[PDB]
Amino acid sequence: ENLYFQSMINSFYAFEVKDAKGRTVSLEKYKGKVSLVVNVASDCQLTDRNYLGLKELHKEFGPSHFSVLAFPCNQFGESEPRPSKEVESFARKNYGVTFPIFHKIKILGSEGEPAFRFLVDSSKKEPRWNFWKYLVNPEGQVVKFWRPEEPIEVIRPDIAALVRQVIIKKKEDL
Repeated sequence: ENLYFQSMINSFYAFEVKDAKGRTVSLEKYKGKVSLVVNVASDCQLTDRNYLGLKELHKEFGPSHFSVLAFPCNQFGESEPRPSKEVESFARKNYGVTFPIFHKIKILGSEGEPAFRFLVDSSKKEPRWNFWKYLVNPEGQVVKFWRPEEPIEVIRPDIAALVRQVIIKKKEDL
């Protein structure tokens, strides 16, 4: 390598992504928050349990110190066939979630969304289905991942522990 060019991209929150309406949004707005980043889908065996679980986590720990950041993707069993604006309304209509549902992305292949590839390259784990989960710390570093089969009961303790530290730091540091 060259030392000069090592570690050029260090934070998930450095990226721009499209929102569900197609507008460019910077993830810098989530800087200082804990984020659970998840690839989602509407037409999947796992859809219901995941939207319900993610809603519960966001309600408990969000929105000041924590967010769920949801990225729809159609690459896993073609489980997100509808347009991005419909996916967002699906989630809001059926679950009443208030966490962000971004534009549909690609994750696998040459055209993989750079922000999500950051998660993959950091964790060394590429999703193999809908609803893989990545924990991003206040500094934008990926510190943990979960496979879709892991229940909320084994995700919540890491979120609680990280959110606790954020709350203390916001209080104590200027």
